[PDB]
Amino acid sequence: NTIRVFLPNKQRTVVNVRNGMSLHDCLMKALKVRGLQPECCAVFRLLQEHKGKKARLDWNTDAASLIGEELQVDFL
Repeated sequence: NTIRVFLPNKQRTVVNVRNGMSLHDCLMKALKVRGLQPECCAVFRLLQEHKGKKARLDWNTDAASLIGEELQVDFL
């Protein structure tokens, strides 16, 4: 039961997001671990069978419910 949040540039990371670990907690962590920032980084959900572009995502979704899929983040 874990979600796969891909770091910026092109990385695949996944951690335990139970209880209600919103994207703000999982991202603010890997975000401070690298010394980045939310004002410059944006969240994106895996392309749910669309044209060819990542889908947007709010900054408060529940990762404990999105587990199984993979979230992505880059510089907006």
